[PDB]
Amino acid sequence: MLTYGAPFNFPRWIDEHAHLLKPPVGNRQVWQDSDFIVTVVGGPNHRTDYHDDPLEEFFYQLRGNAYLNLWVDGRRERADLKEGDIFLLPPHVRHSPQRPEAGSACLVIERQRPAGMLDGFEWYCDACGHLVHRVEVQLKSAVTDLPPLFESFYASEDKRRCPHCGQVHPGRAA
Amino acid sequence: MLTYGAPFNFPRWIDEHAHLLKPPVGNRQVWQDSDFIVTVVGGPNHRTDYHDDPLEEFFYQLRGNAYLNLWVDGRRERADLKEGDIFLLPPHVRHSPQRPEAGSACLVIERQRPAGMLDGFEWYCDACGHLVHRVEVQLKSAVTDLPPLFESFYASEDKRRCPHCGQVHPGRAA
Ligand SMILES: [Fe+2]
Ligand SMILES: [Fe+2]
Ligand SMILES: [Fe+2]
Ligand SMILES: [Fe+2]
Repeated sequence: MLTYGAPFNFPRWIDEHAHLLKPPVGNRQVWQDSDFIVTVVGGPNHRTDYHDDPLEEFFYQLRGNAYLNLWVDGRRERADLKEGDIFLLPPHVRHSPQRPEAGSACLVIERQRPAGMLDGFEWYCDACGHLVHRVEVQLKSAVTDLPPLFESFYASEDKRRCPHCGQVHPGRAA
Repeated sequence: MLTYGAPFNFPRWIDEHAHLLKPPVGNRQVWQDSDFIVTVVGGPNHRTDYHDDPLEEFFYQLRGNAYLNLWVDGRRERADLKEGDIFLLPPHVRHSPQRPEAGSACLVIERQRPAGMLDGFEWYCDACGHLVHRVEVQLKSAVTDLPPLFESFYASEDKRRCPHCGQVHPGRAA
């Protein structure tokens, strides 16, 4: 009845998965088919997408430092995840995590989205701050659901084109 | 829009709350009014109640050692939370956490129960293993909802009386 197995040492698990906690994979989920989505995210990694999570997101930056690019109160903010920091993100706060350091490790906890509760993935214009493109998705497996989403944005100048000032978003790298 | 405040250093937070992570309080919730219930549980503490949580329970034993008394497959099992261990408990697995060490610290993450989804708190007969008493509760604030529940069990020989073999459960301490 211990569907998720017995307790196990977390720092050693992180050490054993260090080759997954770097490009191109970067992150690895701890338990499968659970309501709590428990993930360890490594580095380095940079991204331009902002996530609109309809539920809360918990962060515990166990090793190394990272930071979150955020939209707060209509203003573009930064929240540092220094080593040892914990943080709870409220639903729908747009966030774009940047992880500059190799060997870094962050525990991220989410939970499964019920049917009909959609996740949003957004990009914003560096020139005028307007929203450039949003895709909503019924998230079942981020590891595989999202790479094709991101790739389709990078590949389309039309998706990347700002509707306000016409500036074409750079795509993959800022 | 950062309803739960900015990130902060977790080990230092644990150090600053060490006086709450011991009797009589024992535990302290990190953020209030959040969907994710984030708690740090200290020690020492022993208990005879088993919890029937209708949702999952995540454990990260950061400092010191503890263990969980469990009911697994109709058999009374023990799952050690050695220092550094993480663990995900599936819904409805009956569990009774024992925390023998002072200075220990365990991160426990749950989430709010929707209306109508009840928590159970149970005691079992040491002599024959039968269920002695169960109370169901709409859990809103464990810190204050549950002490009167536990106290009412300790105070009533009738609640503590095993319906199978008549043995009166010892109450507070095993
Ligand atoms: Fe996210
Ligand atoms: Fe623009
Ligand atoms: Fe529990
Ligand atoms: Fe009995």
